Amino acid sequence: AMKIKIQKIHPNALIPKYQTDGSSGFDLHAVEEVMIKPHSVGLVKIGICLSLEVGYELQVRTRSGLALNHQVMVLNSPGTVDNDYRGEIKVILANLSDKDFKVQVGDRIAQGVVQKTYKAEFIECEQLDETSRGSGGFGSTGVSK
Amino acid sequence: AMKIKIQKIHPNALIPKYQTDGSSGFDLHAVEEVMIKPHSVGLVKIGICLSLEVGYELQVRTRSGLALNHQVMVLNSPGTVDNDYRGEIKVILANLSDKDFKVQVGDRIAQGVVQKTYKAEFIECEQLDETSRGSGGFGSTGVSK
Amino acid sequence: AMKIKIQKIHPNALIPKYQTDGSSGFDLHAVEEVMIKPHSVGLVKIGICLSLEVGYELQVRTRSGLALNHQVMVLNSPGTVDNDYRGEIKVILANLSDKDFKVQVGDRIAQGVVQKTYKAEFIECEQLDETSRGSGGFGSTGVS
Ligand SMILES: O=c1ccn([C@H]2C[C@H](O)[C@@H](COP(=O)(O)NP(=O)(O)OP(=O)(O)O)O2)c(=O)[nH]1
Ligand SMILES: O=c1ccn([C@H]2C[C@H](O)[C@@H](COP(=O)(O)NP(=O)(O)OP(=O)(O)O)O2)c(=O)[nH]1
Ligand SMILES: O=c1ccn([C@H]2C[C@H](O)[C@@H](COP(=O)(O)NP(=O)(O)OP(=O)(O)O)O2)c(=O)[nH]1
Ligand SMILES: [Mg+2]
Ligand SMILES: [Mg+2]
Ligand SMILES: [Mg+2]
Repeated sequence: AMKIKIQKIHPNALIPKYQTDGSSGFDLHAVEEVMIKPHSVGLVKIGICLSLEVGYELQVRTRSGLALNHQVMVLNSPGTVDNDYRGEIKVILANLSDKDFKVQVGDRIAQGVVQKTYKAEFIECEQLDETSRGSGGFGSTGVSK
Repeated sequence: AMKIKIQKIHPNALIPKYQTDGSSGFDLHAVEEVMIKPHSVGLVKIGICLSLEVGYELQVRTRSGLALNHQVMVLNSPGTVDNDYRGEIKVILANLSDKDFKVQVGDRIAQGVVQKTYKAEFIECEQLDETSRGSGGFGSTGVSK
Repeated sequence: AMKIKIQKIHPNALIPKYQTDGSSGFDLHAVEEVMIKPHSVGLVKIGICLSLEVGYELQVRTRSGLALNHQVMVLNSPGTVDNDYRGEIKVILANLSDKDFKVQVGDRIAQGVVQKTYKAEFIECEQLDETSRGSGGFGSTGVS
Protein backbone atom coordinates (compact mmCIF):
# COMPACT_ATOMS: atom_id res chain seq x y z
CA ALA A 1 0.00 0.00 0.00
CA MET A 2 2.76 2.39 0.98
CA LYS A 3 6.48 2.63 1.64
CA ILE A 4 8.37 3.38 4.86
CA LYS A 5 12.04 4.21 4.74
CA ILE A 6 13.64 2.94 7.94
CA GLN A 7 17.02 3.89 9.45
CA LYS A 8 18.36 1.73 12.29
CA ILE A 9 20.24 3.70 14.97
CA HIS A 10 20.74 0.93 17.54
CA PRO A 11 22.47 -2.47 17.15
CA ASN A 12 19.33 -4.22 18.48
CA ALA A 13 16.88 -2.44 16.16
CA LEU A 14 14.49 -4.69 14.25
CA ILE A 15 12.47 -3.94 11.15
CA PRO A 16 8.89 -4.40 12.48
CA LYS A 17 6.81 -7.31 11.18
CA TYR A 18 3.09 -7.94 10.76
CA GLN A 19 2.74 -10.91 13.19
CA THR A 20 -0.21 -12.43 11.20
CA ASP A 21 -1.18 -11.93 7.52
CA GLY A 22 -4.34 -9.91 8.32
CA SER A 23 -2.79 -7.92 11.19
CA SER A 24 -3.52 -4.18 11.24
CA GLY A 25 -0.22 -3.44 12.94
CA PHE A 26 3.42 -4.37 13.16
CA ASP A 27 4.94 -4.94 16.58
CA LEU A 28 7.65 -2.59 17.88
CA HIS A 29 10.69 -4.16 19.60
CA ALA A 30 12.50 -2.55 22.55
CA VAL A 31 16.22 -2.13 21.89
CA GLU A 32 17.21 -1.68 25.55
CA GLU A 33 16.03 -3.02 28.92
CA VAL A 34 13.86 -0.67 31.01
CA MET A 35 12.36 -1.27 34.44
CA ILE A 36 9.01 0.41 35.05
CA LYS A 37 8.01 0.83 38.69
CA PRO A 38 4.36 0.56 39.93
CA HIS A 39 2.16 3.54 38.98
CA SER A 40 4.86 5.12 36.84
CA VAL A 41 5.96 5.65 33.25
CA GLY A 42 9.01 4.58 31.27
CA LEU A 43 10.25 5.65 27.86
CA VAL A 44 11.09 2.68 25.61
CA LYS A 45 13.45 3.22 22.66
CA ILE A 46 12.75 1.37 19.39
CA GLY A 47 16.09 2.41 17.82
CA ILE A 48 14.54 3.27 14.44
CA CYS A 49 13.88 6.49 12.57
CA LEU A 50 11.21 6.52 9.82
CA SER A 51 10.25 8.37 6.68
CA LEU A 52 6.63 7.48 5.84
CA GLU A 53 5.42 8.07 2.31
CA VAL A 54 3.65 11.44 2.14
CA GLY A 55 -0.02 11.32 3.18
CA TYR A 56 0.37 8.76 5.99
CA GLU A 57 0.96 8.72 9.77
CA LEU A 58 1.92 5.96 12.18
CA GLN A 59 -0.20 5.26 15.26
CA VAL A 60 1.54 3.72 18.29
CA ARG A 61 -1.03 1.49 19.98
CA THR A 62 -1.29 -0.63 23.12
CA ARG A 63 -1.05 -4.45 22.87
CA SER A 64 -4.09 -6.13 24.44
CA GLY A 65 -2.25 -9.01 26.17
CA LEU A 66 0.13 -6.79 28.18
CA ALA A 67 -2.79 -4.48 29.07
CA LEU A 68 -4.98 -7.31 30.36
CA ASN A 69 -2.26 -9.34 32.08
CA HIS A 70 0.09 -6.63 33.42
CA GLN A 71 -1.98 -3.40 33.34
CA VAL A 72 0.70 -1.93 31.07
CA MET A 73 -0.36 0.40 28.26
CA VAL A 74 0.88 3.06 25.88
CA LEU A 75 0.00 6.16 27.87
CA ASN A 76 -0.53 8.41 24.81
CA SER A 77 -2.31 5.66 22.80
CA PRO A 78 -2.77 6.05 19.91
CA GLY A 79 0.57 7.83 19.79
CA THR A 80 0.78 10.16 16.81
CA VAL A 81 3.92 9.72 14.71
CA ASP A 82 3.79 12.60 12.24
CA ASN A 83 4.66 12.20 8.58
CA ASP A 84 7.49 14.77 9.01
CA TYR A 85 9.06 13.26 12.14
CA ARG A 86 12.63 12.06 11.55
CA GLY A 87 13.64 11.34 15.16
CA GLU A 88 13.81 8.04 16.99
CA ILE A 89 10.52 6.22 17.54
CA LYS A 90 9.90 5.97 21.28
CA VAL A 91 7.06 4.45 23.30
CA ILE A 92 5.67 5.83 26.57
CA LEU A 93 4.64 2.82 28.66
CA ALA A 94 2.59 3.29 31.82
CA ASN A 95 2.51 0.59 34.50
CA LEU A 96 -0.83 0.95 36.26
CA SER A 97 -0.22 -2.24 38.34
CA ASP A 98 1.26 -2.75 41.81
CA LYS A 99 4.17 -4.84 40.43
CA ASP A 100 7.43 -3.93 38.69
CA PHE A 101 7.33 -4.42 34.91
CA LYS A 102 10.58 -5.18 33.10
CA VAL A 103 11.02 -4.64 29.39
CA GLN A 104 13.74 -6.90 27.92
CA VAL A 105 15.67 -6.37 24.68
CA GLY A 106 13.52 -7.52 21.73
CA ASP A 107 10.26 -7.38 23.71
CA ARG A 108 7.26 -6.36 21.58
CA ILE A 109 5.73 -3.69 23.80
CA ALA A 110 3.53 -1.77 21.32
CA GLN A 111 2.23 -1.95 17.76
CA GLY A 112 2.47 0.51 14.89
CA VAL A 113 -0.53 0.98 12.57
CA VAL A 114 -0.29 3.07 9.40
CA GLN A 115 -3.22 5.32 8.63
CA LYS A 116 -3.91 7.76 5.81
CA THR A 117 -4.10 11.40 6.93
CA TYR A 118 -6.69 13.99 5.95
CA LYS A 119 -5.93 17.71 6.23
CA ALA A 120 -8.70 19.99 7.48
CA GLU A 121 -9.41 23.44 6.09
CA PHE A 122 -11.33 25.48 8.70
CA ILE A 123 -14.12 27.82 7.63
CA GLU A 124 -15.49 30.23 10.21
CA CYS A 125 -19.28 30.28 10.47
CA GLU A 126 -21.73 32.20 12.60
CA GLN A 127 -24.10 29.21 12.72
CA LEU A 128 -23.89 25.49 11.95
CA ASP A 129 -26.41 23.11 10.37
CA GLU A 130 -28.70 21.31 12.86
CA THR A 131 -28.62 17.51 13.44
CA SER A 132 -30.50 15.04 15.70
CA ARG A 133 -27.46 14.43 17.92
CA GLY A 134 -27.06 18.21 18.20
CA SER A 135 -25.09 19.09 21.37
CA GLY A 136 -25.62 15.61 22.90
CA GLY A 137 -22.43 13.92 24.01
CA PHE A 138 -20.73 12.46 27.08
CA GLY A 139 -23.31 9.71 27.67
CA SER A 140 -26.31 11.42 25.98
CA THR A 141 -27.40 8.03 24.49
CA GLY A 142 -27.27 6.22 27.90
CA VAL A 143 -25.48 3.03 29.07
CA SER A 144 -28.13 0.46 30.10
CA LYS A 145 -29.90 -1.67 27.46
CA ALA B 1 -20.56 1.11 3.45
CA MET B 2 -18.86 -2.18 4.15
CA LYS B 3 -20.24 -5.44 5.53
CA ILE B 4 -19.51 -7.30 8.77
CA LYS B 5 -20.60 -10.90 9.24
CA ILE B 6 -21.50 -11.36 12.90
CA GLN B 7 -21.94 -14.63 14.78
CA LYS B 8 -23.54 -14.50 18.25
CA ILE B 9 -21.85 -17.03 20.57
CA HIS B 10 -23.54 -16.04 23.84
CA PRO B 11 -27.29 -16.06 24.66
CA ASN B 12 -27.09 -12.40 25.88
CA ALA B 13 -25.18 -11.14 22.79
CA LEU B 14 -26.66 -8.18 20.92
CA ILE B 15 -25.99 -6.92 17.40
CA PRO B 16 -24.21 -3.53 17.89
CA LYS B 17 -25.98 -0.36 16.74
CA TYR B 18 -24.93 3.14 15.74
CA GLN B 19 -26.67 5.16 18.49
CA THR B 20 -27.10 8.31 16.31
CA ASP B 21 -27.21 8.50 12.50
CA GLY B 22 -23.76 10.14 12.16
CA SER B 23 -22.07 8.23 15.01
CA SER B 24 -18.61 6.88 14.17
CA GLY B 25 -18.98 3.87 16.43
CA PHE B 26 -21.45 1.16 17.25
CA ASP B 27 -21.85 0.42 20.94
CA LEU B 28 -20.74 -2.96 22.33
CA HIS B 29 -22.96 -4.65 24.95
CA ALA B 30 -21.61 -6.70 27.88
CA VAL B 31 -23.01 -10.25 28.05
CA GLU B 32 -21.97 -10.84 31.67
CA GLU B 33 -22.19 -8.86 34.90
CA VAL B 34 -18.72 -7.96 36.17
CA MET B 35 -17.64 -5.88 39.16
CA ILE B 36 -14.46 -3.89 38.58
CA LYS B 37 -12.71 -2.88 41.79
CA PRO B 38 -10.92 0.52 42.27
CA HIS B 39 -7.62 0.80 40.35
CA SER B 40 -8.10 -2.52 38.60
CA VAL B 41 -9.02 -4.04 35.25
CA GLY B 42 -11.85 -6.36 34.21
CA LEU B 43 -12.41 -8.35 31.03
CA VAL B 44 -15.87 -7.74 29.53
CA LYS B 45 -17.06 -10.33 26.99
CA ILE B 46 -19.22 -9.10 24.10
CA GLY B 47 -20.24 -12.63 22.99
CA ILE B 48 -19.84 -11.95 19.25
CA CYS B 49 -17.34 -13.05 16.62
CA LEU B 50 -16.87 -10.94 13.50
CA SER B 51 -15.72 -11.29 9.93
CA LEU B 52 -15.04 -7.80 8.54
CA GLU B 53 -14.94 -7.32 4.79
CA VAL B 54 -11.30 -7.56 3.63
CA GLY B 55 -9.44 -4.24 3.86
CA TYR B 56 -10.84 -3.11 7.22
CA GLU B 57 -10.10 -3.31 10.97
CA LEU B 58 -12.22 -2.60 14.02
CA GLN B 59 -11.06 -0.16 16.73
CA VAL B 60 -12.39 -0.70 20.29
CA ARG B 61 -12.69 2.76 21.80
CA THR B 62 -13.61 4.30 25.15
CA ARG B 63 -17.02 5.99 25.56
CA SER B 64 -16.67 9.59 26.76
CA GLY B 65 -19.57 9.53 29.28
CA LEU B 66 -18.23 6.62 31.35
CA ALA B 67 -14.70 8.08 31.20
CA LEU B 68 -15.83 11.49 32.49
CA ASN B 69 -18.36 10.29 35.09
CA HIS B 70 -16.71 7.06 36.36
CA GLN B 71 -13.04 7.26 35.27
CA VAL B 72 -13.64 4.00 33.39
CA MET B 73 -11.85 3.48 30.07
CA VAL B 74 -10.79 0.84 27.58
CA LEU B 75 -7.24 0.23 28.79
CA ASN B 76 -5.85 -0.66 25.32
CA SER B 77 -7.85 2.09 23.52
CA PRO B 78 -7.99 2.04 20.56
CA GLY B 79 -8.06 -1.76 20.78
CA THR B 80 -6.95 -3.33 17.52
CA VAL B 81 -9.33 -5.96 16.12
CA ASP B 82 -7.54 -7.50 13.13
CA ASN B 83 -9.29 -8.29 9.87
CA ASP B 84 -8.33 -11.97 10.30
CA TYR B 85 -9.46 -12.34 13.95
CA ARG B 86 -12.26 -14.89 14.32
CA GLY B 87 -12.39 -15.08 18.13
CA GLU B 88 -14.77 -13.41 20.56
CA ILE B 89 -14.64 -9.63 20.81
CA LYS B 90 -13.58 -8.72 24.37
CA VAL B 91 -13.10 -5.37 26.11
CA ILE B 92 -10.46 -4.62 28.73
CA LEU B 93 -12.02 -2.03 31.04
CA ALA B 94 -9.91 -0.19 33.59
CA ASN B 95 -11.42 1.52 36.63
CA LEU B 96 -9.11 4.41 37.54
CA SER B 97 -11.57 5.68 40.23
CA ASP B 98 -11.72 5.04 43.97
CA LYS B 99 -15.22 3.47 43.66
CA ASP B 100 -16.41 0.00 42.57
CA PHE B 101 -17.79 -0.01 39.00
CA LYS B 102 -20.45 -2.56 38.07
CA VAL B 103 -20.99 -3.62 34.47
CA GLN B 104 -24.52 -5.06 34.03
CA VAL B 105 -25.63 -7.43 31.29
CA GLY B 106 -26.52 -5.35 28.20
CA ASP B 107 -24.50 -2.31 29.31
CA ARG B 108 -22.83 -0.41 26.46
CA ILE B 109 -19.32 -0.08 27.79
CA ALA B 110 -17.25 0.58 24.62
CA GLN B 111 -17.72 1.36 20.93
CA GLY B 112 -16.42 -0.25 17.75
CA VAL B 113 -15.24 1.99 14.88
CA VAL B 114 -14.41 0.54 11.46
CA GLN B 115 -11.33 1.88 9.72
CA LYS B 116 -9.60 1.03 6.44
CA THR B 117 -6.14 -0.57 6.80
CA TYR B 118 -2.93 0.31 4.94
CA LYS B 119 -0.04 -2.18 4.87
CA ALA B 120 3.53 -0.84 5.01
CA GLU B 121 6.55 -2.14 3.15
CA PHE B 122 9.82 -1.21 4.88
CA ILE B 123 12.92 -0.23 2.90
CA GLU B 124 16.05 0.06 5.04
CA CYS B 125 18.18 3.14 4.25
CA GLU B 126 21.45 4.60 5.53
CA GLN B 127 19.97 8.13 5.68
CA LEU B 128 16.51 9.75 5.61
CA ASP B 129 15.29 12.98 3.96
CA GLU B 130 15.38 16.04 6.25
CA THR B 131 12.28 17.97 7.39
CA SER B 132 11.66 21.13 9.46
CA ARG B 133 10.20 19.11 12.35
CA GLY B 134 13.25 16.83 12.09
CA SER B 135 13.86 14.98 15.37
CA GLY B 136 11.56 17.31 17.38
CA GLY B 137 8.92 15.40 19.35
CA PHE B 138 7.54 14.88 22.87
CA GLY B 139 6.58 18.56 23.42
CA SER B 140 9.05 20.19 20.92
CA THR B 141 6.26 22.64 19.81
CA GLY B 142 5.47 23.77 23.41
CA VAL B 143 2.22 23.90 25.45
CA SER B 144 1.41 27.62 26.02
CA LYS B 145 3.70 29.22 23.39
CA ALA C 1 -8.21 17.89 2.19
CA MET C 2 -11.67 18.24 3.67
CA LYS C 3 -13.61 21.16 5.17
CA ILE C 4 -14.63 21.84 8.76
CA LYS C 5 -17.09 24.61 9.54
CA ILE C 6 -16.11 26.07 12.92
CA GLN C 7 -18.17 28.30 15.23
CA LYS C 8 -16.44 30.00 18.16
CA ILE C 9 -18.67 30.14 21.26
CA HIS C 10 -16.18 31.52 23.78
CA PRO C 11 -14.13 34.76 23.61
CA ASN C 12 -10.87 32.80 24.19
CA ALA C 13 -11.57 30.23 21.46
CA LEU C 14 -8.89 29.75 18.79
CA ILE C 15 -9.04 28.10 15.38
CA PRO C 16 -6.79 25.00 15.82
CA LYS C 17 -3.47 24.89 13.93
CA TYR C 18 -1.26 22.11 12.59
CA GLN C 19 1.94 22.90 14.59
CA THR C 20 4.31 21.52 11.86
CA ASP C 21 3.64 21.15 8.10
CA GLY C 22 3.50 17.30 8.21
CA SER C 23 1.60 17.13 11.52
CA SER C 24 -1.30 14.68 11.67
CA GLY C 25 -3.15 16.74 14.27
CA PHE C 26 -4.13 20.28 15.13
CA ASP C 27 -3.67 21.31 18.74
CA LEU C 28 -6.72 22.20 20.86
CA HIS C 29 -6.47 25.28 23.15
CA ALA C 30 -8.21 25.50 26.57
CA VAL C 31 -10.52 28.51 26.90
CA GLU C 32 -10.83 28.32 30.71
CA GLU C 33 -8.46 27.49 33.56
CA VAL C 34 -8.92 24.07 35.19
CA MET C 35 -7.12 22.56 38.18
CA ILE C 36 -6.82 18.76 38.01
CA LYS C 37 -5.97 17.08 41.32
CA PRO C 38 -3.82 13.87 41.56
CA HIS C 39 -5.59 10.73 40.27
CA SER C 40 -8.55 12.75 39.02
CA VAL C 41 -10.10 13.97 35.77
CA GLY C 42 -11.07 17.41 34.56
CA LEU C 43 -13.18 18.52 31.64
CA VAL C 44 -11.40 21.10 29.47
CA LYS C 45 -13.55 23.34 27.24
CA ILE C 46 -12.22 24.24 23.77
CA GLY C 47 -15.00 26.80 23.08
CA ILE C 48 -15.61 25.70 19.47
CA CYS C 49 -18.43 23.81 17.75
CA LEU C 50 -17.72 21.96 14.48
CA SER C 51 -19.49 20.70 11.38
CA LEU C 52 -17.22 18.22 9.60
CA GLU C 53 -17.69 17.42 5.94
CA VAL C 54 -19.92 14.31 5.65
CA GLY C 55 -17.88 11.10 5.81
CA TYR C 56 -15.35 12.28 8.45
CA GLU C 57 -14.86 12.15 12.23
CA LEU C 58 -12.46 13.92 14.58
CA GLN C 59 -10.24 11.95 16.98
CA VAL C 60 -9.16 13.71 20.20
CA ARG C 61 -5.71 12.36 21.03
CA THR C 62 -3.19 12.71 23.84
CA ARG C 63 -0.04 14.82 23.32
CA SER C 64 3.11 12.80 24.00
CA GLY C 65 5.02 15.55 25.87
CA LEU C 66 2.40 16.07 28.59
CA ALA C 67 1.95 12.30 28.95
CA LEU C 68 5.69 11.66 29.38
CA ASN C 69 6.46 14.66 31.59
CA HIS C 70 3.26 15.02 33.69
CA GLN C 71 1.41 11.67 33.32
CA VAL C 72 -1.53 13.68 31.93
CA MET C 73 -3.54 12.08 29.11
CA VAL C 74 -6.86 12.22 27.31
CA LEU C 75 -8.76 9.60 29.26
CA ASN C 76 -10.97 8.49 26.34
CA SER C 77 -8.12 8.70 23.76
CA PRO C 78 -8.80 8.58 20.89
CA GLY C 79 -11.92 10.56 21.76
CA THR C 80 -14.63 10.07 19.14
CA VAL C 81 -16.13 13.31 17.81
CA ASP C 82 -19.03 12.20 15.62
CA ASN C 83 -19.83 13.71 12.25
CA ASP C 84 -23.28 14.73 13.58
CA TYR C 85 -22.06 16.39 16.79
CA ARG C 86 -22.82 20.12 16.93
CA GLY C 87 -21.90 20.80 20.58
CA GLU C 88 -18.77 22.25 22.13
CA ILE C 89 -15.58 20.24 21.73
CA LYS C 90 -14.43 19.20 25.21
CA VAL C 91 -11.42 17.22 26.40
CA ILE C 92 -11.41 14.74 29.31
CA LEU C 93 -7.95 15.05 30.85
CA ALA C 94 -6.80 12.54 33.46
CA ASN C 95 -3.97 13.33 35.88
CA LEU C 96 -2.38 9.99 36.76
CA SER C 97 0.46 11.75 38.69
CA ASP C 98 0.81 12.52 42.39
CA LYS C 99 1.02 16.30 41.66
CA ASP C 100 -1.64 18.92 40.89
CA PHE C 101 -1.84 19.80 37.16
CA LYS C 102 -3.13 23.22 36.15
CA VAL C 103 -4.52 23.92 32.70
CA GLN C 104 -4.11 27.61 31.80
CA VAL C 105 -6.16 29.49 29.22
CA GLY C 106 -4.50 28.93 25.81
CA ASP C 107 -2.74 25.69 26.83
CA ARG C 108 -2.60 23.07 24.07
CA ILE C 109 -3.69 19.99 25.97
CA ALA C 110 -4.80 17.62 23.18
CA GLN C 111 -4.75 17.29 19.39
CA GLY C 112 -7.52 16.71 16.85
CA VAL C 113 -6.93 14.30 13.96
CA VAL C 114 -9.45 13.97 11.12
CA GLN C 115 -10.20 10.46 9.92
CA LYS C 116 -12.54 9.12 7.25
CA THR C 117 -15.47 7.01 8.54
CA TYR C 118 -16.77 3.73 7.18
CA LYS C 119 -20.28 2.60 8.12
CA ALA C 120 -20.83 -1.11 8.75
CA GLU C 121 -23.85 -3.18 7.82
CA PHE C 122 -24.17 -6.29 9.95
CA ILE C 123 -25.16 -9.62 8.43
CA GLU C 124 -25.90 -12.30 11.00
CA CYS C 125 -24.29 -15.68 10.24
CA GLU C 126 -24.23 -19.07 11.94
CA GLN C 127 -20.59 -19.68 10.92
CA LEU C 128 -17.61 -17.53 9.82
CA ASP C 129 -14.76 -18.20 7.37
CA GLU C 130 -11.58 -19.65 8.93
CA THR C 131 -8.26 -17.76 9.06
CA SER C 132 -4.72 -18.57 10.24
CA ARG C 133 -4.94 -16.24 13.26
CA GLY C 134 -8.34 -17.80 14.03
CA SER C 135 -9.29 -17.23 17.70
CA GLY C 136 -5.78 -16.15 18.73
CA GLY C 137 -5.64 -12.79 20.55
CA PHE C 138 -4.49 -11.22 23.85
CA GLY C 139 -0.82 -12.27 23.63
CA SER C 140 -1.27 -15.23 21.18
CA THR C 141 1.83 -14.14 19.15
CA GLY C 142 4.07 -13.81 22.28
CA VAL C 143 6.12 -10.91 23.72
CA SER C 144 9.79 -12.01 23.06
O1 LIG D 1 -13.19 13.60 23.47
C1 LIG D 1 -14.37 13.74 23.18
C2 LIG D 1 -15.28 12.68 22.87
C3 LIG D 1 -16.57 12.96 22.65
N1 LIG D 1 -17.07 14.24 22.67
C4 LIG D 1 -18.52 14.47 22.30
C5 LIG D 1 -18.74 14.53 20.80
C6 LIG D 1 -19.22 13.14 20.44
O2 LIG D 1 -19.95 13.14 19.22
C7 LIG D 1 -20.04 12.80 21.68
C8 LIG D 1 -20.19 11.32 21.95
O3 LIG D 1 -18.90 10.68 22.02
P1 LIG D 1 -18.83 9.11 22.35
O4 LIG D 1 -19.81 8.40 21.47
O5 LIG D 1 -17.36 8.79 22.11
N2 LIG D 1 -19.22 9.12 23.92
P2 LIG D 1 -20.57 8.43 24.62
O6 LIG D 1 -21.12 7.25 23.85
O7 LIG D 1 -20.47 8.37 26.12
O8 LIG D 1 -21.72 9.54 24.44
P3 LIG D 1 -23.11 9.48 23.60
O9 LIG D 1 -24.04 8.66 24.45
O10 LIG D 1 -23.56 10.92 23.43
O11 LIG D 1 -22.86 8.86 22.30
O12 LIG D 1 -19.33 13.40 22.78
C9 LIG D 1 -16.22 15.33 22.86
O13 LIG D 1 -16.56 16.50 22.86
N3 LIG D 1 -14.92 15.00 23.19
O1 LIG E 1 4.12 7.57 20.78
C1 LIG E 1 4.75 8.48 20.28
C2 LIG E 1 4.21 9.77 19.94
C3 LIG E 1 5.01 10.70 19.42
N1 LIG E 1 6.32 10.44 19.07
C4 LIG E 1 7.13 11.47 18.41
C5 LIG E 1 6.84 11.52 16.90
C6 LIG E 1 5.84 12.66 16.78
O2 LIG E 1 5.83 13.18 15.46
C7 LIG E 1 6.34 13.62 17.86
C8 LIG E 1 5.28 14.56 18.39
O3 LIG E 1 4.07 13.76 18.74
P1 LIG E 1 2.77 14.50 19.39
O4 LIG E 1 2.40 15.72 18.59
O5 LIG E 1 1.72 13.42 19.49
N2 LIG E 1 3.36 15.05 20.78
P2 LIG E 1 3.56 16.61 21.30
O6 LIG E 1 2.56 17.54 20.65
O7 LIG E 1 3.93 16.77 22.74
O8 LIG E 1 5.00 17.01 20.69
P3 LIG E 1 5.39 18.15 19.58
O9 LIG E 1 5.28 19.43 20.27
O10 LIG E 1 6.82 17.87 19.07
O11 LIG E 1 4.36 18.06 18.48
O12 LIG E 1 6.78 12.75 18.94
C9 LIG E 1 6.89 9.19 19.27
O13 LIG E 1 8.05 8.92 18.98
N3 LIG E 1 6.08 8.29 19.91
O1 LIG F 1 -9.67 -4.59 22.43
C1 LIG F 1 -9.35 -5.64 21.86
C2 LIG F 1 -8.14 -5.85 21.15
C3 LIG F 1 -7.86 -7.05 20.61
N1 LIG F 1 -8.76 -8.08 20.62
C4 LIG F 1 -8.43 -9.37 19.96
C5 LIG F 1 -8.63 -9.28 18.45
C6 LIG F 1 -7.23 -8.93 17.95
O2 LIG F 1 -7.02 -9.30 16.59
C7 LIG F 1 -6.38 -9.74 18.92
C8 LIG F 1 -4.96 -9.29 19.12
O3 LIG F 1 -4.93 -7.87 19.43
P1 LIG F 1 -3.55 -7.17 19.76
O4 LIG F 1 -2.62 -7.41 18.62
O5 LIG F 1 -3.91 -5.71 19.97
N2 LIG F 1 -3.05 -7.85 21.10
P2 LIG F 1 -1.70 -8.79 21.34
O6 LIG F 1 -0.63 -8.32 20.38
O7 LIG F 1 -1.39 -8.97 22.79
O8 LIG F 1 -2.17 -10.25 20.90
P3 LIG F 1 -1.67 -11.13 19.65
O9 LIG F 1 -0.37 -11.62 20.16
O10 LIG F 1 -2.72 -12.17 19.44
O11 LIG F 1 -1.53 -10.27 18.40
O12 LIG F 1 -7.06 -9.65 20.18
C9 LIG F 1 -9.99 -7.94 21.24
O13 LIG F 1 -10.81 -8.84 21.25
N3 LIG F 1 -10.22 -6.73 21.84
MG1 LIG G 1 -0.76 -8.33 18.44
MG1 LIG H 1 -21.55 7.21 21.86
MG1 LIG I 1 2.31 17.79 18.61
